[PDB]
Amino acid sequence: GSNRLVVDEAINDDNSVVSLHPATMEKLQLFRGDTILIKGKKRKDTVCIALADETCEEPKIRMNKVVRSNLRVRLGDVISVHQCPDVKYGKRVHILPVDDTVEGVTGNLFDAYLKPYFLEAYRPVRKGDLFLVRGGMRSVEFKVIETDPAEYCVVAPDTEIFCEGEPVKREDEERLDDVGYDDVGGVRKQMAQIRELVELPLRHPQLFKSIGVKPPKGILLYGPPGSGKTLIARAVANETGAFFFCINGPEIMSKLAGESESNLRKAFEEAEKNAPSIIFIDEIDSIAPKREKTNGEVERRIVSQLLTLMDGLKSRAHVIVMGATNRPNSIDPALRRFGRFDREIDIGVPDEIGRLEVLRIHTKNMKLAEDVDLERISKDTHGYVGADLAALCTEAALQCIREKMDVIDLEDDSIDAEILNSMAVTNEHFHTALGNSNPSALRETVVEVPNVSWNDIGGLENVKRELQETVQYSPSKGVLFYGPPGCGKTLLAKAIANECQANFISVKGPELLTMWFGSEANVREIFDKARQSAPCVLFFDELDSIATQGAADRVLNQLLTEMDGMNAKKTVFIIGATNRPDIIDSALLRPGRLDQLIYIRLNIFKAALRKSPIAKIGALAKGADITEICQRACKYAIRENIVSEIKAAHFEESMKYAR
Amino acid sequence: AKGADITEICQRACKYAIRENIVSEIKAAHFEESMKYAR
Ligand SMILES: Nc1ncnc2c1ncn2[C@@H]1O[C@H](COP(=O)(O)OP(=O)(O)O)[C@@H](O)[C@H]1O
Ligand SMILES: Nc1ncnc2c1ncn2[C@@H]1O[C@H](COP(=O)(O)OP(=O)(O)O)[C@@H](O)[C@H]1O
Ligand SMILES: Nc1ncnc2c1ncn2[C@@H]1O[C@H](COP(=O)(O)OP(=O)(O)O)[C@@H](O)[C@H]1O
Repeated sequence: GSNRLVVDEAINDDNSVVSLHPATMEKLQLFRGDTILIKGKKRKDTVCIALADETCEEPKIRMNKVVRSNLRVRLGDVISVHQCPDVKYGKRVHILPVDDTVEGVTGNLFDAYLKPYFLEAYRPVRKGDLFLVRGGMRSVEFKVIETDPAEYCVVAPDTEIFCEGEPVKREDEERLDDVGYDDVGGVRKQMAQIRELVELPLRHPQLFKSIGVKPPKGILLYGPPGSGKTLIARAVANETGAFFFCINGPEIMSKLAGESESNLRKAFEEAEKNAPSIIFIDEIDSIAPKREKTNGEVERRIVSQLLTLMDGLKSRAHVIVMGATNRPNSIDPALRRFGRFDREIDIGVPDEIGRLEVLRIHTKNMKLAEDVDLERISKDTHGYVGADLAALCTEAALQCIREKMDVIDLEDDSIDAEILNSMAVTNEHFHTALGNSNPSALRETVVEVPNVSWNDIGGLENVKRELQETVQYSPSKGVLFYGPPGCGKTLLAKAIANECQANFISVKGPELLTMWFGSEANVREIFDKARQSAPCVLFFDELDSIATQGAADRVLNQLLTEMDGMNAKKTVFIIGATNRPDIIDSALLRPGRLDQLIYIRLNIFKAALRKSPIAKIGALAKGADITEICQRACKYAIRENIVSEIKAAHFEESMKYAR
Repeated sequence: AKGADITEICQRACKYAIRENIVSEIKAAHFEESMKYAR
């Protein structure tokens, strides 16, 4: 319980660095730079360099995906660490590449791939190990085949590497490029629960033989058709170590009740014959078409053979079924009940923070440039799902191919070489490919996190007591923000969640006037979209559409009933905005619907930005058009092309016509 | 006396929970600060 560490995820995806807690390293006589022997299971062991990282837990150790596969261990297992002082540098180490990775790529694995790996990098060696080198639009696994000083060699600039030879084979070594948790970004929190409910029925299939508890059995994934579904299940079963069969919807419908009734039974029989079963019902929208009263006799039996095959079967037999649909409202209601799909999982469009991680993952095999600032691209990529974030990663890597052809001609079948690596991908390959931009998820209810500073407010002493830490031993839950326009009513609730650390949903009046108003309308889709997100603030601007001048005066009443009931939720709040508080029906003001009213001294301080092309105030006070005078001041950019930034003589020309 | 907002003044009195983290429960000097803006 003191040396027994639990393997965890790696902050840095390095095959040699494993991070640990320093107070635990203070117990086991270790500091940075020293090497440690780590043996996990099946008598296998490797050896790596430690580091003092206080981020990890005390009884937990950080291990990388390739470090995990070398010990024949997987995440959630206990490993033992031993001090390794008896180690010395090595003379010769023979490195052969792996068969399943040298696909057409040729040249010299040492000059292109292996040199940058070990250049000034001091790394330990095993006699029988495998490892991955990400470079040149791909990744070629290598194998250590010999070790000169016993089995614990250490590479250094003083080392002779005879990489000459044949592509060695692999032996029960799962592809180190297979899907993993380090390959799924933008849904870290979404992976928390899915990894808290499949962690036991798959990794610990012991208690579930002798416990009367009914374990989770029916998982229902949903989200965007663009991305975020197949990998959520692929990165789990391929990483947790579970048998993975993914039944595709379109194939089943391609029969005449032949492989429609068989593959449904057979794959349900096949997955159960193995102990860890993960069944991915891809395109369940095509199989289950909600309550389709007008259809053919095959959909009335392909869904009729599915429910009976999961309530009778899939009962403590260590089988976790996983559905996948574009919308959780186009499949039969009898799918989500008890035992079958009682679990549901939201896959939302990645926020600005989540877009950056997935950008990193896919942009790893490439060699980029320092002018490339993927952070700036990670901001202006709303409406972009993991597919489109990978779709431009192709058009960004492929634009570098034609733009740098030139001398290379008469391409051989295996012409790739060191030219493939070091292929610097300029930022223009992004911009020109992003010039033909094409997003997908634009009409969606976006879940994200506000990244705006509270300094740019200049308010009127907003009482801090309009907040709570969910620690009490009833509280008001309805507030509205009215007053003049521009004073801050739109950006007001944005900076509140900056300190509260909660998701937000910006909704407008005519947004609820969606043609898809025919109870679980978008109105209720938006309500329940923020129900899973806990806590979540529902901001509503343009609420002036409450009055008159079909379902004209409807949707309001529709909005009314849904507001109540949320008072028991406690961890959810509703805020609105308006400018003409007269034509609004006073219904919302009623207790429960809303329970507070906030207006909007003198002109307050306001924090600007863009302080680089700036040039050096409160007297002008003698917001409304705060940004309007700012952008026009930047628009007054002197074009004396044939130094100057901002100036005063340009302000006086702006207030001549403003209002 | 010299309902309308019966619970409103009650929860705000509990919301006036002194956070002197670095005993006190309900008090009068916190009521007078509540009726300054009520309606
Ligand atoms: N959340 C994510 N994180 C990282 N990559 C993703 C994510 N979602 C999608 N991708 C990438 O997009 C590609 C296609 O998306 P996919 O998962 O097939 O869509 P879906 O599962 O919704 O049909 C995948 O190959 C994957 O690499
Ligand atoms: N302290 C501030 N208060 C209000 N608005 C500000 C402030 N500082 C900058 N602004 C700018 O003024 C604009 C006012 O919000 P806006 O989007 O115009 O919505 P509305 O006019 O409906 O309130 C913001 O977009 C913001 O860029
Ligand atoms: N004697 C009382 N008479 C009325 N309301 C009371 C009384 N004691 C406490 N209250 C509180 O005042 C609130 C008044 O009811 P409310 O839910 O506001 O509906 P409405 O305002 O439409 O009558 C109740 O929710 C209750 O918590």
